Amino acid sequence: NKFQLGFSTLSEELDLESLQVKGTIPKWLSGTLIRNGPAKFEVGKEKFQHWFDGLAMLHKFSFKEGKVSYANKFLESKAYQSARDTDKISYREFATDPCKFTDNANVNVTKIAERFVAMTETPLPVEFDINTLKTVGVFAYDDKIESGLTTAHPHYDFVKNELVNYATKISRSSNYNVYKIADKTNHRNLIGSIPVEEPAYMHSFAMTENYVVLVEYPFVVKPLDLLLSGKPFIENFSWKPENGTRFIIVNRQNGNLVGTYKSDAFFAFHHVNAFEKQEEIFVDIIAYQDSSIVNALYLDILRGQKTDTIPTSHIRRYRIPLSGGQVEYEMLSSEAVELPRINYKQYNTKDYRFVYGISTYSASDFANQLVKIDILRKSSKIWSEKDCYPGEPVFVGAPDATKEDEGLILSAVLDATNAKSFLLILDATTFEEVARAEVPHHIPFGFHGNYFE
Ligand SMILES: CC1=C(/C=C/C(C)=C/C=C/C(C)=C/C=C/C=O)C(C)(C)C[C@H](O)C1
Ligand SMILES: [Cl-]
Ligand SMILES: [Co+2]
Repeated sequence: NKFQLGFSTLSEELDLESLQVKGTIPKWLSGTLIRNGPAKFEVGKEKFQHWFDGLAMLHKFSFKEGKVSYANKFLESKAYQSARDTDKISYREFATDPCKFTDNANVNVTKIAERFVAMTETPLPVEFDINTLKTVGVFAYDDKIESGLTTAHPHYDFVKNELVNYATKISRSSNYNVYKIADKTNHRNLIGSIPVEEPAYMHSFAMTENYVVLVEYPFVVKPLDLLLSGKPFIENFSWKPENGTRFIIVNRQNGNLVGTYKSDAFFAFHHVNAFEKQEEIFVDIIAYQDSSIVNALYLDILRGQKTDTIPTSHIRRYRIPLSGGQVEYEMLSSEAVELPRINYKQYNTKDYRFVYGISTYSASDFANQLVKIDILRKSSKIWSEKDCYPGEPVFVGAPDATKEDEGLILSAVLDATNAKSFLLILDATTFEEVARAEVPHHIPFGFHGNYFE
């Protein structure tokens, strides 16, 4: 297992004004890339069981006139602080329990009320200073919306300047609570509540011009099992394919229920994009046949000699006829893909042509390719390098760009032979390297990051 290092702890935290750059970083890149992910997979003798359990570490790539600065710090969550100060796992994670939700916000980062927050799937984000990467603390919402489970995949409406997300109240009468947050406030407005007997694990959701679409995979929990069983969070979820998948369509301006539609069972972590066209909604999803991927992302499998056991996902375009009818899909590409990203700022909620992601096709290795899928031409461009494992491709559009793929792709890449990571900058159009910046250590395999101007 050459990539074993990507799932090993990084204890080193440093701050460097300049990384060694090769190539040239465009002058117009003047923002900051923040990467989030797990970077500590044990506390004393106690090991975290699952990739999703690792204690959050932020990585900062800040750009000035062709130079790039780097800093990394562990998020000083109560989860981290308690582990550091008692050498005991102290909060319940995705798949590990101690020997009252974790604030181990290891999944994604965004801005709420002009503040930088790290996010996981527990109710409250964790605020951090982008200058220092210091932790300010739990970011409280100012509202009466009940939640136990949420996403670290909020959507953002650039027209209305609203963050959009949902949170599940998990109780004997559970609710999916769809909400929005206006710029310069931490108050969430409830759009709508959908009552549900057995809440589904929905890592992300779709947003169109007029709608939120919750795609309810039949991977579901009995609320009382979560409240009372001895078992870590994710062990309480069951695959029930007889339920099918349910597309719940909510008007995200007035909370009206547009309708519910069923397809055959499938599972997904990541939506790609969705859009309305005539009397139809198209929903592009990185779909697995079932939920078995969840058990494949336990560390003993990820570190083991059986990684061809890890199920592949593919881009499915689901067509919802609002007129009425069963939801059918077609494949947009033959490539196995995860960690999808688009020209979000210009093409989220809109008809589009280009998806960036990591190849999980295993042509030559595990997760060793960046891929750019051309939906129109049904073709792909590939980036790879011997014994290198690239992270999520973050797209940044060029100034006054007239094309969907005019800009840069930023990917944190593990170099296994060098036992250190580099930031790869591709031109999004050619999908060829324009620069890289060396990091003095390995960046463990992370989840999501965002570029802030
Ligand atoms: C939400 C909830 C709980 C905690 C859930 C937790 C720790 C979820 C973590 C999700 C993560 C980190 C997912 C990451 C996905 C990345 O690709 C209790 C504390 C285990 C029980 C409570 O009733 C409900
Ligand atoms: Cl129950
Ligand atoms: Co995710």
